[PDB]
Amino acid sequence: SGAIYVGNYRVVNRHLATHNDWANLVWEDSSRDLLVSSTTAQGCDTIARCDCQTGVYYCSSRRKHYPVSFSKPSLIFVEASEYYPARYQSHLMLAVGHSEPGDCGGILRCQHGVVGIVSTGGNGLVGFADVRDLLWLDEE
Ligand SMILES: CNS(=O)(=O)c1cccc(C)c1F
Ligand SMILES: [Zn+2]
Repeated sequence: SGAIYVGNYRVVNRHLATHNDWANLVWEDSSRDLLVSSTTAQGCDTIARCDCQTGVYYCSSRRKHYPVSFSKPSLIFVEASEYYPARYQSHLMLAVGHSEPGDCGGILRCQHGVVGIVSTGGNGLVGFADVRDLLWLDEE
């Protein structure tokens, strides 16, 4: 579990969005595993605007933050998980590291701020759903 809280937006994995998220929907994309809902209180996070490929992610299934190198946002085919079939997922970055289903929503951060959230796992890789191209997250 986990979310990004930027301005009056809550960014979650689409597969973990709640009824309240869907009832207060701003934007969702299944191909990207992302959903954004509206918030009453303003949030503590800053979104990275950059092409970094080094950063740090939180792994709940280790209670640990790991430094990683990651691929740029890409169209990947993802093997079946507990929450999704084997399918192509867009705007996905891969790193070598530990990810189980409950790790989804962990933040990946670089020197410029939040890069994305854990979205895929397995075979010793961790995938992150990029959010850095979402420029409207920064206004309105
Ligand atoms: C098919 N590629 S993608 O994974 O959807 C993607 C990644 C990065 C930037 C863009 C605009 C994009 F289309
Ligand atoms: Zn950066």
